[PDB]
Amino acid sequence: MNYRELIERARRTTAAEEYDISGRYPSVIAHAEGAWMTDLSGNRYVDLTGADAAVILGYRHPAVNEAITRQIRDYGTTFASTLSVPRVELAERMCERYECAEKVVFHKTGTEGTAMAVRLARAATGRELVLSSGYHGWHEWQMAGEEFGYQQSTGVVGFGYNEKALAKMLEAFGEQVAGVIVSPEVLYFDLDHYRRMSALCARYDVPFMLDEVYTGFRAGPKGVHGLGVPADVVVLGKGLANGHSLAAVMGRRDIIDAYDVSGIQGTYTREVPPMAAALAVFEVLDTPGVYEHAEAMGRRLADGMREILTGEGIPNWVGGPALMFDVVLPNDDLGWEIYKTAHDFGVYFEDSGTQLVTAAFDEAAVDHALTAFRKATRQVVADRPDIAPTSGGELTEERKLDFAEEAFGGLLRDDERTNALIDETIEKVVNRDRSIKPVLFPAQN
Amino acid sequence: HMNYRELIERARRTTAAEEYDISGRYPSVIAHAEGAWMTDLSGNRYVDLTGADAAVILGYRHPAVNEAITRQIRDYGTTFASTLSVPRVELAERMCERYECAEKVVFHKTGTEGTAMAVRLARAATGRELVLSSGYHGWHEWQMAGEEFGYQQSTGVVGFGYNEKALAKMLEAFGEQVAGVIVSPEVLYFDLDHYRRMSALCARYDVPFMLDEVYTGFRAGPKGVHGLGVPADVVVLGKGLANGHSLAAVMGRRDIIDAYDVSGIQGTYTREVPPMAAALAVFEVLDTPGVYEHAEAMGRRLADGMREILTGEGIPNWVGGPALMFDVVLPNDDLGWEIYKTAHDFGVYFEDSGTQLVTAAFDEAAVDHALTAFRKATRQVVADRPDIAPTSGGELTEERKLDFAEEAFGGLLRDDERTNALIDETIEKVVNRDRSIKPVLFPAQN
Ligand SMILES: *Cc1c(COP(=O)(O)O)cnc(C)c1O
Ligand SMILES: *Cc1c(COP(=O)(O)O)cnc(C)c1O
Repeated sequence: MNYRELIERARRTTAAEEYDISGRYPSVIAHAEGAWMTDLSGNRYVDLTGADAAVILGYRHPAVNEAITRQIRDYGTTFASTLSVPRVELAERMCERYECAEKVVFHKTGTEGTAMAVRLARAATGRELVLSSGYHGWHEWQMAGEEFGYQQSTGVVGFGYNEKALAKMLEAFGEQVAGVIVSPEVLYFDLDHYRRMSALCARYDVPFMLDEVYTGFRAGPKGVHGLGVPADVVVLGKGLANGHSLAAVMGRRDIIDAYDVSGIQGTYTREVPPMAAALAVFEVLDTPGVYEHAEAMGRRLADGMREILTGEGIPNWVGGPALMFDVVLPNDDLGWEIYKTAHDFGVYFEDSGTQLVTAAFDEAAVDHALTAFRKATRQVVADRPDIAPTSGGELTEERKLDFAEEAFGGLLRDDERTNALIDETIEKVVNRDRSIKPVLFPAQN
Repeated sequence: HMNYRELIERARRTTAAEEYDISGRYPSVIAHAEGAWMTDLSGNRYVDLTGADAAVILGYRHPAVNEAITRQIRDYGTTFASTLSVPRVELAERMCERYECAEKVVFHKTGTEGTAMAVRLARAATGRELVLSSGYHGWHEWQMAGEEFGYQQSTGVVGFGYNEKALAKMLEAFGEQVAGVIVSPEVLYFDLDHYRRMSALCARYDVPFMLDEVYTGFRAGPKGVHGLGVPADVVVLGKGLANGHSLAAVMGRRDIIDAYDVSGIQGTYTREVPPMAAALAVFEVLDTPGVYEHAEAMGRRLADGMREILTGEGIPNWVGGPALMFDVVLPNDDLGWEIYKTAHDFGVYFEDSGTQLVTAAFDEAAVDHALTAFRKATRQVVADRPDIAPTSGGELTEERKLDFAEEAFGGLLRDDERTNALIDETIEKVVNRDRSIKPVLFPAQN
């Protein structure tokens, strides 16, 4: 089949039009290896999406593939017992590897992983409320928590990465807070921002939980936590089994040991092959030079993209960790147009602007993507001058602050609107009808 | 590592939930398995009658499934930058052809996420708030609370305990607010006509009827309860779907599935291709003539043998249900568990909740090995535990059967004052509530 034939069959039977077809490049991948993907007609592309961050080492990494296929073929996949030898070896490796990890439990998705983290924190502390910043998954309570404010029906207060807000919330009602769960954003904030968050939480005896489902292997080889941010729980997911479905919740012994009373479970949590894969992933990441080489390829790409944009006079900001750097542009139309055009030149750029190199990249792969980016940017600017300021200026502070709010719900201003939101939210929590709680297990009533 | 005591100690230190992972399970850990048989860390062999807690339908390391999934992983890849793939479309095409309610189908990793998707899609498609529920749907709080009769305003879920009188009165009183009805079929106490009547009541109120077949999908029949002729607007599948590999599916009416975009559902691993290749192979095996019927013959052989063993010892019992998911109901909730713990000594993993699960890989030798173990174990427990092992013959009491239904799956089967008060009280609670207080919904409805 070709692209058109497959999408018409897909529209009839499985595809969500925007999520699966129109929001994505007009190709469907047939096979992929290392940094390179091949579509249904044999066209080749360098992937800069990391399979939407699922992949960290590269496609069909042979050590991961060997580990998973050996488990599937020589032992089995999902057994009548929930414990397995690879589960215990993986748990031991992760507990040795991570300062916060005293025990670790597993699941299939990051959405379920962060749900487990919140469920365990509530079960361990017996407290109702959770303070949240960042995407944690597609459940309603997670999505609503990305917006600043309190939802009494879920017991979640979004605080928009705002440290003034977090401090005032903990002072006003910290005794009701089971946990603070934060997806680290490290373009607009530095590590000290999260160190201060963690310290604030400890001051109030409130578990601090890092949702590293995205950052776990791209902020560094041991995530933001490993760069020196203390935490009581860390959730991992994207990259953990290099594309195979696995997530992990690791943290303080008493929080993890709330598993029984919490009622968490799941048929496939015990699934063994992806645990063998993750063990292989850790071994690769801890091989001398491998992660450093990956970051060097990310820097080569970021530096090249920054200079192409600046050379076109396009106001831009390219920054963040080498394996998850953001390309911030003056408006939300220019990037998508450039990235759509670059698909014609053999690259899958990440259309949201966070580019994701993998460990399989070499200089040739990076330079192929840079050549495509230069030609695509040139074509878009020549064809659509209105799309792009080309005067050589810098991004306005207004654009940078607006982008933070739009992109991840970050409330970075100290203005009248933001402070009014803080006041409104604290008053709504403190003044609420305490007889009305979310449904919790175990009950807190 | 090497033996059971070593592994559980290492697990307690780093990963194990004490009850769920260790003390609530038999004292062995499986190292490898094939067909109907499992081998533990010390090389002891066991016939599995738990179906890997229902994850497995064909048997361990089934060759066609192994080949399909290994080929995808090794020769193509696992999770691509595109969410569409050739195996995804071929699997969806097969499922749409295979099932009457399937006009489109979308995938996820777990049945818990699958049923959450079904409710999310029904709400997004109808723009309505409330969901009526019966049965286990997963481990989220709204799912677990919905197993109890009653209404939780913070989740928008009303549990109705499989009760048709309750369902009809709820739809009459506030059905215009009901986005969907989601029911996990219980087919020991109820027949198919019970669920046909549910589905018919829902259709009269333009309320989507959704079968949660994460458990029943391949064990009530090769096409589940739905395929036995129970109309539905959505069916959720999961256990068995990829013969142990993690995959779930939500299939159903075009307009409900096409609410995906506005619903906000997503997930990194929904697109994962190897388990879809495995599911394609599972359907091919299940649809191979003779395979499912042989599985049902083995289930009947086991069920008949267990019934004869219990009756031969004078133990009142009820053995019934579909051949691939039959229940062994006893006069108390301790006897079965003690027998099954003892039978582990004799090389069988019985399902400790009493619902025994053969797989397509069973032969007469595997069944009869389980039966001999069950006979030895029953005789030993009868001899040692007269406190829980009555041998005077007879049948289970009606009170025991009614109590068991309520405790096992929240079924309100009694037509008494207490039950009808609960129905009226719950309906009054819904109808008279403060309508300004809604759960968090996406898309927003207030
Ligand atoms: C991707 C993501 C999740 C959700 O993980 P899924 O496997 O897609 O359900 C949760 N948190 C963060 C920070 C993520 O990036
Ligand atoms: C097991 C089960 C679920 C949940 O499936 P998981 O994959 O374990 O999350 C949902 N509904 C029913 C009827 C089930 O038996």
